[PDB]
Amino acid sequence: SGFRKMAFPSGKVEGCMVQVTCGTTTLNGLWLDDVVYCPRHVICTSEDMLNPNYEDLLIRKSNHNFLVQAGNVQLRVIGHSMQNCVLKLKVDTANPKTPKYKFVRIQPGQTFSVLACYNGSPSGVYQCAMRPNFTIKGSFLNGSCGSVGFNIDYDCVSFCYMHHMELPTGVHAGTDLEGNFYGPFVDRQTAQAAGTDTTITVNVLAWLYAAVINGDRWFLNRFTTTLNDFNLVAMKYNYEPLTQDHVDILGPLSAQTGIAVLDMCASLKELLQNGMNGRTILGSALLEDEFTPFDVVRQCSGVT
Amino acid sequence: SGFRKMAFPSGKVEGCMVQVTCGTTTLNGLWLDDVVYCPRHVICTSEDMLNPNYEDLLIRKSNHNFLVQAGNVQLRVIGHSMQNCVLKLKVDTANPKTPKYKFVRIQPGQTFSVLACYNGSPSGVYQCAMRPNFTIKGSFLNGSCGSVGFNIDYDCVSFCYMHHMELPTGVHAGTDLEGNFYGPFVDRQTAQAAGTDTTITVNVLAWLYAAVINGDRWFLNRFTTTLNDFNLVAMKYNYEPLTQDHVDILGPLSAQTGIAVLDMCASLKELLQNGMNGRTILGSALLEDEFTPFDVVRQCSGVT
Ligand SMILES: *CC(=O)N1CCN(C(=O)c2ccc(C)cc2)CC1
Ligand SMILES: *CC(=O)N1CCN(C(=O)c2ccc(C)cc2)CC1
Repeated sequence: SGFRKMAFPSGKVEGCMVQVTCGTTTLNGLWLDDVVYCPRHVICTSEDMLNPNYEDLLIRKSNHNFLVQAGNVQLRVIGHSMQNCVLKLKVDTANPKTPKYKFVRIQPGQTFSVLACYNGSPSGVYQCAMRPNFTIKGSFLNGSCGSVGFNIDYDCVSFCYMHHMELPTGVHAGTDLEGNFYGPFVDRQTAQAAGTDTTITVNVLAWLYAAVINGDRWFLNRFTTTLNDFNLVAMKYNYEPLTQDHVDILGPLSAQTGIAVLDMCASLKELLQNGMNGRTILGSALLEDEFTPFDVVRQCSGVT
Repeated sequence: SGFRKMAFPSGKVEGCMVQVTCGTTTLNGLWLDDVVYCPRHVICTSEDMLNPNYEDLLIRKSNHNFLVQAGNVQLRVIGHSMQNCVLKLKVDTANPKTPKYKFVRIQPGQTFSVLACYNGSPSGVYQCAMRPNFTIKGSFLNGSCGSVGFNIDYDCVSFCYMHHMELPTGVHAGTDLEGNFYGPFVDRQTAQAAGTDTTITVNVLAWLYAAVINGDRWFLNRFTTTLNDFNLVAMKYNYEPLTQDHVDILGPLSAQTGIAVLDMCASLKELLQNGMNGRTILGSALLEDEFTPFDVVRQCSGVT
């Protein structure tokens, strides 16, 4: 019993983190096989960041200008290329600690663990969600860029995020491991405003299911609703619309608890309309939306 | 910028987790040097748990009855002893992945990371606090016992907790790594009620400082108070009394923000008296008390 914001064990990713220095900028790199992945803005002066031409900046850089350090041992860079907003540095040594891995581009609402790193060394791990506006709310200081987000399926690390940017609003933007930004963001120190940060409805429902499983039930009501009726209320409260796909994904939690998805929707509706009245659910006074249905099943079943 | 409930990177601890089986009970063990530490109730039948005499139960057990598996390789048990509520199994192989480590007994209010494990395999990591009533609010299923809590200071893992027990209220009880329970709890399936779960005042203040550092300031007021006046309000709201020791520990956060500790106390006082009025601080609608002053300095400075 008990339900916690739970990150993946980070060890597999800890074994991939390196320091990348180009001139005066030190960032984090991800070492998989004989390739080190890092944000391309490693090549920028602070001045460069205001309006960089990465292709032009990169011409002035050689293999030997990229200083790659894994623990306190230097890696020999034998190649470099730019793919979208990441650099791939080819090194002469396969990372011996390379886990089985994949690069995945996640959808808004999907959760992942971040291994926050500084100078190629892990400081902490926490759980995030890709917001519907393609920002994440992280904990990232200067030097944290190149820190990665990931999921694990038993033995296979799926890398989904690399940290590149803090917006003036102190929310975070980054790329998948092909160097494509989530959302409309660019690796330039220019005013970029985030869109509406809507609540991830399917994640709130999964977390209400988690609450019932863990004994928090005060919010279960006598009502049901329809997808259309629920969606009118969701719109009004800046909740993402719920689709039949979401209902299908919640099926297993519905089955385990015996609470029809649309009944839980009606409970969420009354909570939106009535508030919490000073009460808590799983130690929270607001509706949590950074647990996926899969996250709730995993934590409630004890997958390793 | 951004402030997250952050766990230590778990890799150093992942390398210490083993499976312990005695008869039909499988739990987790911690392998440090040539010793495996596990909850002594590994030797109990479900029947035994109602009123076990551990010394008497242990007489019926030999080295070869303790099945210790690290990954998919069996360890040879060459000795066993009971220390308080833990077993120490001597094995013929030093754990090659043994980190620098210490056993520490933490105080109420202190935070730590839990590596939740099942069958010696990591499922997740999350951040906890020893509650003032010596429970923790964890996420622990059957098979999770022997999972450990820890802090890291650069290279040295300080183990502070081993999981043993869920109370009928679905809160958690365990031991330090000498096998001494936190609080008055016993490893017996009997009614044990937790005391008052008071709010860790010094931790709420540290987190209000973290909020100011991260730009959340709406709650800063025009008022100050005294330790005595603040403490009258704390008592009324089931907050732990604040001592000069707590004020001293908050000194660095006071210095960085330029907000006198007693001014922040007056802000916390108005929040207690007035509530949040539907507003949030660092994405929370209640006052968070599972960040220590040290935790706030660490996360805000990016220690590795
Ligand atoms: C993403 C990241 O970690 N970066 C990029 C932004 N950044 C700076 O431009 C910067 C340069 C120098 C100093 C003192 C602070 C910030 C920090 C690194
Ligand atoms: C602490 C822990 O993980 N335990 C101890 C309590 N426990 C049981 O007694 C138990 C036995 C058998 C079954 C099916 C469930 C629970 C679980 C293990």
